[PDB]
Amino acid sequence: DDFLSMLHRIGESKALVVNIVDIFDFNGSFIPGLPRFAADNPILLVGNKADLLPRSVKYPKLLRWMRRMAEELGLCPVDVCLVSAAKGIGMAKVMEAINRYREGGDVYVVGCTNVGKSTFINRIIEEATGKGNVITTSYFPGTTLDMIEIPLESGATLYDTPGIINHHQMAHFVDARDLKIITPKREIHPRVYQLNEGQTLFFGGLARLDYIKGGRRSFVCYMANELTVHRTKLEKADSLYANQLGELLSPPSKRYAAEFPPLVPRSLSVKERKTDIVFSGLGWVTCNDPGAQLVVHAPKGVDVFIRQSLI
Ligand SMILES: Nc1nc2c(ncn2[C@@H]2O[C@H](COP(=O)(O)OP(=O)(O)O)[C@@H](O)[C@H]2O)c(=O)[nH]1
Repeated sequence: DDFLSMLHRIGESKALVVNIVDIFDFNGSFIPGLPRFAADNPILLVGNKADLLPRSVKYPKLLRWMRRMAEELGLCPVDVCLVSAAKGIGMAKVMEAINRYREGGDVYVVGCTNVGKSTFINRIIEEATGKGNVITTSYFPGTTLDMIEIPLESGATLYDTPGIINHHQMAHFVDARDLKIITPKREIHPRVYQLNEGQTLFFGGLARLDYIKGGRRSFVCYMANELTVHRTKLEKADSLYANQLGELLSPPSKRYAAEFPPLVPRSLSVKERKTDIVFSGLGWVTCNDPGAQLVVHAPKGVDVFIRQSLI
């Protein structure tokens, strides 16, 4: 309930809210309680990890997709930015945007864990320090909640809010060791798979895609290249998953195959051309033709859905 008092207090201020989310796991970056408490606050939506994006991705598409993805969740951002907190790409633009939309007031940086908030905030801390400012760590009116105060010119202050607010993203179902693998080191390379009806693709042991009906088709997989992919006929998919989970089908490692949540199936009918079958926290597979009939599996809570291709 400390996060609530915090969310309520920043709501009173009417100050600019910088909400940073992971573009590969937007659903796992949503903060249900944000627009409920921040209706009057102008919010800047920042999509981190843009450096892992395949060069074939068109920014305007992603831009419009995330605004639309946010719009759908009661969250109506004043603007949207794409940055790579790790590579410093797009950081200059996001700073100009922050100075513009805050006008003269403060700014609160909000976001769930594993989104890149600390890396993003570290770049600001480094710049502010180079300008002679003093950065302070203290308590946001709650207690357990640590906050970082970063002085902006003339009285105003940028505040880093508890990076916490963990939720139900793919990252939380994987232990530290295998999370490294799910996490890409560099830009994502396409992997083309020509599938026939009655075939299945396992992405590690984390998610599954069944090609139910539709004729020979090319699926282009866009996920962490360390993530091993396995293909088998639909009719043996369940038997394989029961015996190879933790072994051939990993992550998850055999260690915590007694933690791994059941994969929940969902039916999907691809009616439009050039679409992305999005697997939250993992990436997506692109179907360049319509008609596809599929069944997708992923842990409960992690969203799998289709959108107009970003490619
Ligand atoms: N590829 C890439 N990785 C990033 C980026 N920003 C953060 N990360 C990763 O996110 C991890 C840190 O997350 P932090 O620990 O920054 O997340 P936070 O605790 O919610 O603030 C690091 O291990 C980075 O590898 C980015 O812009 N690009």
